[PDB]
Amino acid sequence: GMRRTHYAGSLRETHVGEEVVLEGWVNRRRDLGGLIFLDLRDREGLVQLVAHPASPAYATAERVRPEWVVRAKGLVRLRPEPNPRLATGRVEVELSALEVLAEAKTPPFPVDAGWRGEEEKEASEELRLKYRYLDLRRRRMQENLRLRHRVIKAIWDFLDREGFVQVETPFLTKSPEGARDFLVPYRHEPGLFYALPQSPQLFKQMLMVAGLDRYFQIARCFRDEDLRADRQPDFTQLDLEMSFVEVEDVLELNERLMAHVFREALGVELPLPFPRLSYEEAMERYGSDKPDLRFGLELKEVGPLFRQSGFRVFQEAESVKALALPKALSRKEVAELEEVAKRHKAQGLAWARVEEGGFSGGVAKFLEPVREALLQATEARPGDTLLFVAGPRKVAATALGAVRLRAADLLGLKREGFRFLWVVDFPLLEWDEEEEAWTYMHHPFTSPHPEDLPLLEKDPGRVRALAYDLVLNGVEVGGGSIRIHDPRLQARVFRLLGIGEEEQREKFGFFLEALEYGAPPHGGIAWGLDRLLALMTGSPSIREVIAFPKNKEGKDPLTGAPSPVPEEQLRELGLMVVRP
Amino acid sequence: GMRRTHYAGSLRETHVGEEVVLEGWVNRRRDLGGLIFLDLRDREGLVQLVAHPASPAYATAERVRPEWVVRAKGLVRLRPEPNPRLATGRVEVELSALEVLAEAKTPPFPVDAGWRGEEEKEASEELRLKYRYLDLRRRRMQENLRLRHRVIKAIWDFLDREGFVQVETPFLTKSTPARDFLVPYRHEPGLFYALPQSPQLFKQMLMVAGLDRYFQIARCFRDEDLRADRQPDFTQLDLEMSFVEVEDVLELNERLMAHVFREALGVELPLPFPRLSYEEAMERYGSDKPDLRFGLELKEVGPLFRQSGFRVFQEAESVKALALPKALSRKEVAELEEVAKRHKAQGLAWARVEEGGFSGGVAKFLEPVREALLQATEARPGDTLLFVAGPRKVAATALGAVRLRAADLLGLKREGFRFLWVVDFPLLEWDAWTYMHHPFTSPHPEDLPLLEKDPGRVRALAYDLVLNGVEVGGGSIRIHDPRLQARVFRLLGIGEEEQREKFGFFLEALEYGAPPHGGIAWGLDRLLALMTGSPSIREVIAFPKNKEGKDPLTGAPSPVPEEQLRELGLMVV
Ligand SMILES: Nc1cc(CO)cc2ncn([C@@H]3O[C@H](COS(=O)(=O)NC(=O)[C@@H](N)CC(=O)O)[C@@H](O)[C@H]3O)c12
Ligand SMILES: Nc1cc(CO)cc2ncn([C@@H]3O[C@H](COS(=O)(=O)NC(=O)[C@@H](N)CC(=O)O)[C@@H](O)[C@H]3O)c12
Repeated sequence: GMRRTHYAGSLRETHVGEEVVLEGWVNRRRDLGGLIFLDLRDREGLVQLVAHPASPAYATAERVRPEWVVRAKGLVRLRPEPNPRLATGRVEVELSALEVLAEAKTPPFPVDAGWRGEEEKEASEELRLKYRYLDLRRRRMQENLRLRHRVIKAIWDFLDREGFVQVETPFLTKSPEGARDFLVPYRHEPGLFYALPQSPQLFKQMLMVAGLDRYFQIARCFRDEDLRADRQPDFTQLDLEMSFVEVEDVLELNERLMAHVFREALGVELPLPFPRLSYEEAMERYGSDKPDLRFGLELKEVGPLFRQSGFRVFQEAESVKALALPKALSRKEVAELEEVAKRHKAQGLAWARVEEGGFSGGVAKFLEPVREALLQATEARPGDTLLFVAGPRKVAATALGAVRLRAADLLGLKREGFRFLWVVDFPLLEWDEEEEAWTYMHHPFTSPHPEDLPLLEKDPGRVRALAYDLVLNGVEVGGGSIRIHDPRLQARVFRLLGIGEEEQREKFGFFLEALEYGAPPHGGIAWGLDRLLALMTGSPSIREVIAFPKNKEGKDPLTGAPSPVPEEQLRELGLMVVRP
Repeated sequence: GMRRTHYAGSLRETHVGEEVVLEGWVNRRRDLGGLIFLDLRDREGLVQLVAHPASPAYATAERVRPEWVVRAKGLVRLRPEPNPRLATGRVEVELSALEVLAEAKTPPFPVDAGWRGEEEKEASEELRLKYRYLDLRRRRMQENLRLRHRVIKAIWDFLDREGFVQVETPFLTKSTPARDFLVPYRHEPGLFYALPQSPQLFKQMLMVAGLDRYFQIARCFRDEDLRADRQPDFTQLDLEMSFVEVEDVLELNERLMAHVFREALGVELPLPFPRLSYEEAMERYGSDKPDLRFGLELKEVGPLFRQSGFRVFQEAESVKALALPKALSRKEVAELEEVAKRHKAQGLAWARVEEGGFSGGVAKFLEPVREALLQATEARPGDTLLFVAGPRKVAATALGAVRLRAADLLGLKREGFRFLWVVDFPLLEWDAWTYMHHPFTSPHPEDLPLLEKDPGRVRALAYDLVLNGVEVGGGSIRIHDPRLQARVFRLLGIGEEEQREKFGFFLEALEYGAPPHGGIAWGLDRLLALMTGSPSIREVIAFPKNKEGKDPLTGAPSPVPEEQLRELGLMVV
């Protein structure tokens, strides 16, 4: 069997008197009074080795330096003075033998602090990525990756128990998730390309057409996007699909799945069911289709109060949203929120102060005429600051919702735990204020609400969709919808999305024919697995929960990718670089 | 909650008297004696629905057609006579309601027979692939895909219990000089990612990172000849371990495989697996992937003919002998001889075995050494002796292929699953010298001094897992000493510029303390095809490419608009 008898970091007082064999890295060396103290590291933690001058292991111990790999044998004994910061802190290993398995030169950054329970100084991420195999020696990085393992294993356990069949779908396929495709040239016939999948969407629907009933996959998705916050050229999804389901069925199974993951992987109980809010209700109360429920400060609509007002900018406005903050902001803080507000298309930010009887500051003059009804609607108290955005309903909500989020940081609010919610009843379409056009909120295979089918021709903008987003602490972690299983309706919805018979046959012909052979009702969802794991670990970037990620430009400094290729290899594909 | 109360195919006698709601596809319709019989299908199997003339669903049941999607409601009843070919064979559902959820065109091929337990006529695979979503309705295809699920889940359960960490590795990586599938980098035309040939370097770096043991259901991409039932991308079970010897890797993979077969197939694999050195396998079977489902081992008999007048035997480097337990026809022998010649042999000698002597071909030259030849081959009266004389590797390889062909001719029973390890492969082979698998494969430590003196005799710490004459897995212990790795490169004539070009980043990683480590990769698609008795891995892949590497279902690979390609800064030559 293995020479190793225990993991180094797993030794305890119960092992005293036992002879052990250990293998690991030298976390640090310290010589004192002729003794050589070596902190031996493996994935379970640190344990102290002691090399005594009279021991055969001493000569070898004198050569050892940090990050050397060694095999150690000796007796477990109590330390005269225990180190309470270590799980092995009460014991040490009196060495009888020591062998060097590998030498190592000094690393470009330290990996030893985390294993001692000490704080780790910040290191250049570009350098960490260049030496990612060393960065992954740190305790925090291994904790993240082992959490990722526990999460995926819990997903397998739960969904296998629920009858879901894991199916692996192709990576070399044809060119719809609303992004740019990554292409793979077909060598035997230039001009032909595969496309890496933006998602397994159409394959998992065809698996429902095939009668598998319910499917899941830890699928890798590839999307070539530009301006994206914390973008990676590829990412991981928990993808799943179900047949003969309504919206409620997909939601019910997912929250039960999420509760199982958090319980088994984090030991956290998630109260069930998750809170549910419609798209309209979420925008009105929070000005965001991904509300952050870790605090209050809800938005109140104050439009019907200004229909008799001399303030033309309020009285004419479609919407005036107000927010009461429990603090008297400085003009700098107000100006900070005003800049945030203006960045979201608002006409401006109004401000004031709530005082014992009247109002003071900002637009306080215009606040004085109204009060009995207004104070009841906002519950504002002396010492508060009132902020207002007036405008179109969607603008007014979205601008003051971003102000709401920014103000939570300025005020230093304690935002704790994990607050999930479902956002449901999305409109089938979203108005592009920029391009003055209709665009879909979820992919074009989403089912419109069946009660609204006649509105497809009459009034497109009123059509609801059977779509849903899963939100965690103000972040979209998942999204899905009930699909269209009737071929007539799917073409209808394509013609409505500016797609004629030509683009349909070329881009989706195979799938539309599949719907003609008896497709069942079905729907599903996809999680952003990297995103969810980043939130579960309090990481600021998904790069902290991916083993070998790219940097912000989509480059790999460790391997040198992307890189050029020989002219010969490029001619073989029948392609050349366009000369500028 | 859900509308359906049960899976259609899950109903048994225990459900009699219950009112059920079922949803599925119309497998078949029969009108008999005024009753309308509908076979309702879902993934769990068929159940018989019965519409009676008095039932509100009578008219509906009459107009439905095969593959229509329907929701049925009714009372579970015993059949008057059970149909034991259905798991639901004892019961039926008296229809009170029938609702059409989707009509369906006539499929281009049938998908109903297998669900009744009937043989299915072979259909054009191109047609099956073009309508794969219909092909996957067949029972056989759903059983394959669900076995694949149970196998992967069993791998997760076992390796998680043994302390392995699943780690996902990049799909967009560095192109290096097999041919790489490339991915253009939009922001700088002329730069490309590559899809990974394997996770090798990444999993070795995870050992350098101290994770100790890793695994991954990894996808590999290799743009090479697709003949021999190859796909552009395929699935490996890939794992790596630290502080291990060859023994440790084999032992864990044996127990893992036994667990997979037990949980996924209900089959018990005796442990430990047999082991043969590469040399023993070639000597006894003429192949580095022996098929242990039958005997017929090869025997070296060259040293019996050193004083024999028969030139071709006497002067041959090696004479391999094979005893078939049947007297062959003059035709069969010529088929085996043609097989031998097809494998570089000079020919195939033969002779029939009698009670007191020989008779057939070289029988005359065998009588002088009769006693020794029978103790060596254990041949008996009625057998047929076959011989190939020539170079050791040629004679073994040729008669080993004859051995396999003879198994078919004799109609031998080849049943079950026979695993074995092939170990102690040579580290190098002639061309100057070259490696036999990967330049990171560790030499056998007790052969290290031979690395420069006699390279051809250096054993490697490599191993192949073979199932019924098919390689299903392979791996090795890796080099963790950069000084030894440089020593191997010097022996191979691989200069520094070439090392940095191919392995620079990983060679530098060895300088930071790499532990002893090793691993293996299974050909998961190949294994599943063998576990299901399928002739091609296409049968165990949901949406595979055809034999030519193209996807008839979607039409990929297909052209793109010139503006989609212009945006990447590339143009067709
Ligand atoms: N996390 C993450 C990172 C990056 C790096 O640049 C890009 C991402 N692009 C997406 N995600 C995450 O995947 C989730 C689902 O993807 S989806 O496009 O919304 N919907 C679909 O794909 C539908 N086919 C699902 C269905 O309808 O069943 C999002 O909620 C994000 O958490 C990304
Ligand atoms: N099944 C299968 C199908 C196809 C369709 O085109 C192509 C294949 N190419 C390979 N395989 C299967 O993968 C196994 C391991 O792959 S390897 O190249 O030998 N070694 C390695 O890749 C090392 N990284 C492993 C290590 O040393 O740890 C083989 O034993 C085959 O069963 C293929």
